[PDB]
Amino acid sequence: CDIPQSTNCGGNVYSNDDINTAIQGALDDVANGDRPDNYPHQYYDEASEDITLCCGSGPWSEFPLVYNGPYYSSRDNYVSPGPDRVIYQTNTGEFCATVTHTGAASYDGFTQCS
Ligand SMILES: Nc1ncnc2c1ncn2[C@@H]1O[C@H](CO)[C@@H](OP(=O)(O)O)[C@H]1O
Ligand SMILES: [Ca+2]
Ligand SMILES: [Ca+2]
Ligand SMILES: [Cl-]
Repeated sequence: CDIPQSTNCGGNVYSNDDINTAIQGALDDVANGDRPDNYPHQYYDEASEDITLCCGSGPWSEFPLVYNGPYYSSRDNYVSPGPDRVIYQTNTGEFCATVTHTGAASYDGFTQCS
């Protein structure tokens, strides 16, 4: 669905530019450091997290939502991912939601940003 003007992720407020930049960076695949699991990562629905997506069907992916993005990595060089994410439909890039680890119900959980 439409990228929102803003979102409040556990206190961090991001713009539509920040959200678009994250998905564009994910699709460009700018995270290439030697984490064995570089971003983007798969996103799965976990009903207990109470997260609603606005895109259609999966598969879904998630990528760090950061200021002055995109988040990126290379050998020996990492932006900090922080707690905040964009979720998008893997096949298309279509925006699904913003989520965060901040304030989540359980360890490693996500909760929906505003
Ligand atoms: N619904 C979900 N909730 C939390 N983590 C999820 C998820 N779907 C996929 N993940 C994955 O689990 C990691 C957290 O332990 C996430 O990594 P990141 O925390 O975003 O670095 C996803 O890889
Ligand atoms: Ca990558
Ligand atoms: Ca859900
Ligand atoms: Cl990475």
